[PDB]
Amino acid sequence: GVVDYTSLMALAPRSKNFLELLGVFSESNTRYIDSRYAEFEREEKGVTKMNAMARGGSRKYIGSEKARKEIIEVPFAPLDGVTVASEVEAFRQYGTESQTASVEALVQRKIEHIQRSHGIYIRDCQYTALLKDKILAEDEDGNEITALAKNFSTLWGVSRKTGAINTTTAVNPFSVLATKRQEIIDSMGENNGFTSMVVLCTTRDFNAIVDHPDVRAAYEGRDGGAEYLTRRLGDAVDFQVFTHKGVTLVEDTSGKLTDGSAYMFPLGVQDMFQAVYAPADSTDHVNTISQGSYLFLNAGENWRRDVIESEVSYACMVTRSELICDLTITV
Amino acid sequence: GVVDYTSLMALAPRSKNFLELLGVFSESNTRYIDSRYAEFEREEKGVTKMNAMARGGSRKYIGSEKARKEIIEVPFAPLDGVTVASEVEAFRQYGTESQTASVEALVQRKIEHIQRSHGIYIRDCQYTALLKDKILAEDEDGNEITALAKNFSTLWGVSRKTGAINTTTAVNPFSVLATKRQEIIDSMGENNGFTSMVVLCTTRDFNAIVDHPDVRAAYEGRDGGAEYLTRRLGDAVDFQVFTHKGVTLVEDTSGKLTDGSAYMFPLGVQDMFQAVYAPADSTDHVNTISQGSYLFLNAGENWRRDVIESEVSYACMVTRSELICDLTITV
Amino acid sequence: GVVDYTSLMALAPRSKNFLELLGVFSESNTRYIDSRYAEFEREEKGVTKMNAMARGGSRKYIGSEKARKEIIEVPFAPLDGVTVASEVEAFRQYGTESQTASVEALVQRKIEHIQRSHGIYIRDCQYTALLKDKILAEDEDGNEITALAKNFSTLWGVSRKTGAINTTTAVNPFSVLATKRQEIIDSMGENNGFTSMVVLCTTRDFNAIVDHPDVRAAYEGRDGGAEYLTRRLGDAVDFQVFTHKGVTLVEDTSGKLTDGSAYMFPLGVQDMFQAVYAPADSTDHVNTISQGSYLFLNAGENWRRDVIESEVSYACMVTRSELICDLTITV
Amino acid sequence: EKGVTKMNAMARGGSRKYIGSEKARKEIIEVPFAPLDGVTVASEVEAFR
Amino acid sequence: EKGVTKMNAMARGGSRKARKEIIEVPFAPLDGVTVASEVEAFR
Repeated sequence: GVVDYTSLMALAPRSKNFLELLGVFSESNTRYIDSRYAEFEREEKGVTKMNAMARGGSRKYIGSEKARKEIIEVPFAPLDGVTVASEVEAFRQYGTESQTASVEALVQRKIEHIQRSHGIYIRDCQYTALLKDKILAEDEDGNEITALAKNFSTLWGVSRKTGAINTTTAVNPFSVLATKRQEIIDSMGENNGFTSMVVLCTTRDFNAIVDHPDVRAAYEGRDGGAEYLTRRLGDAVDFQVFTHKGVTLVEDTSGKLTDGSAYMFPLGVQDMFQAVYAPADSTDHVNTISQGSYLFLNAGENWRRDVIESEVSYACMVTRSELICDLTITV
Repeated sequence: GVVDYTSLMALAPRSKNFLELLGVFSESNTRYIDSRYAEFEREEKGVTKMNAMARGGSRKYIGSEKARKEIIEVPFAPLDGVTVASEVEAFRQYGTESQTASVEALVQRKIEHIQRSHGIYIRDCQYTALLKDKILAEDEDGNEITALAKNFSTLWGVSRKTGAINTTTAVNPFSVLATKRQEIIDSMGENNGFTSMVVLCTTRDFNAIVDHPDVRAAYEGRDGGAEYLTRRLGDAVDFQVFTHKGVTLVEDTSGKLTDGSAYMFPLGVQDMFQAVYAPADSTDHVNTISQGSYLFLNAGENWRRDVIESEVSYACMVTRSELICDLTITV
Repeated sequence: GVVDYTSLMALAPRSKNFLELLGVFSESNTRYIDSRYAEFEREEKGVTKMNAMARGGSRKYIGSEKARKEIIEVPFAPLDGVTVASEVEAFRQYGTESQTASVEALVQRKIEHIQRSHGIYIRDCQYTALLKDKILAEDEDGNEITALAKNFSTLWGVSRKTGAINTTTAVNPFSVLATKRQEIIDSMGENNGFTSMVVLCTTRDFNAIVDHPDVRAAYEGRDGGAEYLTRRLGDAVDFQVFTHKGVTLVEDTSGKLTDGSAYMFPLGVQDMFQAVYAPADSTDHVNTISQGSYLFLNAGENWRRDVIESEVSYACMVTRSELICDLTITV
Repeated sequence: EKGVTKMNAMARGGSRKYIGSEKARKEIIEVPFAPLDGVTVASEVEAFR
Repeated sequence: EKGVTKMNAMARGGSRKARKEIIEVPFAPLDGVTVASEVEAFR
């Protein structure tokens, strides 16, 4: 005795995170797998490398295999903690025919509460993947599950870069930023086609870097001058941006970044950031196409109560971590 | 002989006061409870739902066991003062295959007036909760009902921090503000999800605290890209904002805040400012999900008149009162 | 697929504990509330809940006044003993209609066991309330739940009197009890209506104090018996009573008191000891008046057996906790 | 014994119902058998009355 | 690598996290073989 209410979860579509708005974990590089386990492929030169010159008449190259590919388990996080009292049994009292205003309001409030909660968990997963290079999997007590929190620059065999920006000293911060940009470019090689070079920093770090004597005049004159790629692509989100010496300073106002810690990384690199939604934990949605976030009304359980079961499986992957630099500002 | 016109009251949604625009109280932290009593949970040092959780057959935690909950009674406030004229009873004709333009105009004007009054009441409640650190329950003679005027600091066993700013001495006010900022940051613990650090004040306090010799030049040489406050909340509220040293002085232009007192709180902290909506006061509207503000047409109370009955039960809640600092400004 | 069998709980009502027999708790002050939360009013402001009236025709004035009150959540403790031998559902398959031979025996045993266990629980609650001033809330391992184990000396801001009597010493133990009788008398106020000055203690302490040189001349040299009001009223149990100098010693042989703990408190004071029952934990039994101790027959939840589920929600209350004078006896 | 029907505790409204049973002291003994069959009816109406 | 030990319980009351990894199984064909048209007796 369980009713599926996942289709109703589109009444309150999720907003876009800051990362999801920059395009880092966009809706393009996001899949809906059919199983608990997800295969993340690293693009390598040689597997589709036609090259060579063969010979007209025979010996056709059947290039395949020898591709780096690790399968991980998508962590499972339920938000089933709930107890509907009446709630129209979350059924909207036959939401098609007898949809009253009170029932619609209660349904919308519950759906928007379920969304804003999964979206926070998804944001935590994304920021953990970007800032700490691991899958977000922790116990209820708050201790990481080593059996599911696979590190990123260990699974592939890469290592991030480092940095140091003392804005109190006279050295230009953008000199160091450009040097690290060049070091990151040198580590791409084959395709090396990227939209922009962004530096994700906090408000304090942003204002400390910008207010440097070497950069002030430059910021005062332009301050972006409405001629930035991000400002022209979004044109609606309001955050500080600054393009100078090839690196685009971006201000993150969410509280997720510790002060004195910026993360350089390139935008537009293909399959550098991937994420996927695994299916539910039921025996009817197993081996079934994932729907993102799942909502179920449980009435066959204990006759005393009646619970609203909600769940989501979501894991992020950084398939090339050599291109991210962990800066350290000393404002 | 009463007709429920609560549904029609969404025709003219009330505007947002300064606290709603600033993000202190919004639709994200507002719950439509179904009883006279509201339960508020204090999650100290970070709140993050939707953890990883094992997949398939596993524990779907639908409730919390170890917590810190409090129960309060949400004050009631009706504003029935009205008299629907026999012409102002076009409500019975609205949306009934006879709704002309005049009927819609009249009903929307009435609803706009009622919502203006309700928004004034709600603004009073929110400002009382933010500044006075208590629930707004006051008798017709302006005397506080001690039964319903619960103080948050005593309700949680915490105490707001205090500080004194002397804008006539040689000490820099912003050094003191930075010390209070550091104290608040230390108090937040592992949350650190704060978007900004607002210091709400009045025109006199703002103009006297920034004209200090150590901050006069910085104010004079400021930029129009102060922060999200001047950007996001721009073109709607003409206020004065000046970010400096991490603390964002914002001056209030509603008169609800008195001179000589400033309140310094972090924006964006999750489950720090909460609001609830009780249901109506009627046996037909008991044990039901609240609809916010109610509008009833009482056409069976007298033979002479026909009164419009309007009512709302609402209360704000500050679950983290150790993160707000009360500042005394001596001009 | 359950069936409600709480009506049969009246076929064998529980016995009457020593405190219940003594009149400390009774069915007069025992409210069967409708919600999970119980409201207790300390009506210490004389007696003005009801009074005289006048002005026939129309002077009803139905609205009451407001006094000091506290809202607490009553603990919910089940005992799903299960292990129901088939025996046609162990009750002739609801064989309370054609209850010919075996129903009135197996059923009688089942309820005489269930209500015996519930009476043990309720006696524990009452003794914890009177001896320790707190609601009995415990975990499975025996760790107190602080959310529900609300003390009584802080919920009302009153302090119990304390004393110590050394039987070995030469001071008359009843002289000490004479003074602390007055201390409780003064705090009663102007609505003093106590029946007796109960000094309920243990057998060892009773024997030690009555064997004091000053006391034995009156205990042996009098103790008229069948003249003490408690002895005449009860006359159905084995307990020693000695009413000397107003003080009315009562030996408690129930084993709930640790030696050297005499708890002096007035008896018969109206609304000083209150008890509350709460409904079950079912959707059917929500917003329903408490029916005492519940009992259900769960069959379809499992296949290996059929389960009987008993659920009692109970909590005592000592409002005027300033009259109980805990004592310490050294022998 | 205290504990087998000890509802006590405080559980929690919504789940975790205590199914208290077992761990009860219980010994099974054999009931001694004593016959008083020593008798010999002569007529006695064959004790059939 | 954990404990699955059994323990005593009651007549009622229910009573009763493994790291597994997925790999690609290497493929190895030795299809080099020619039928002699007399070894076509595989019928």
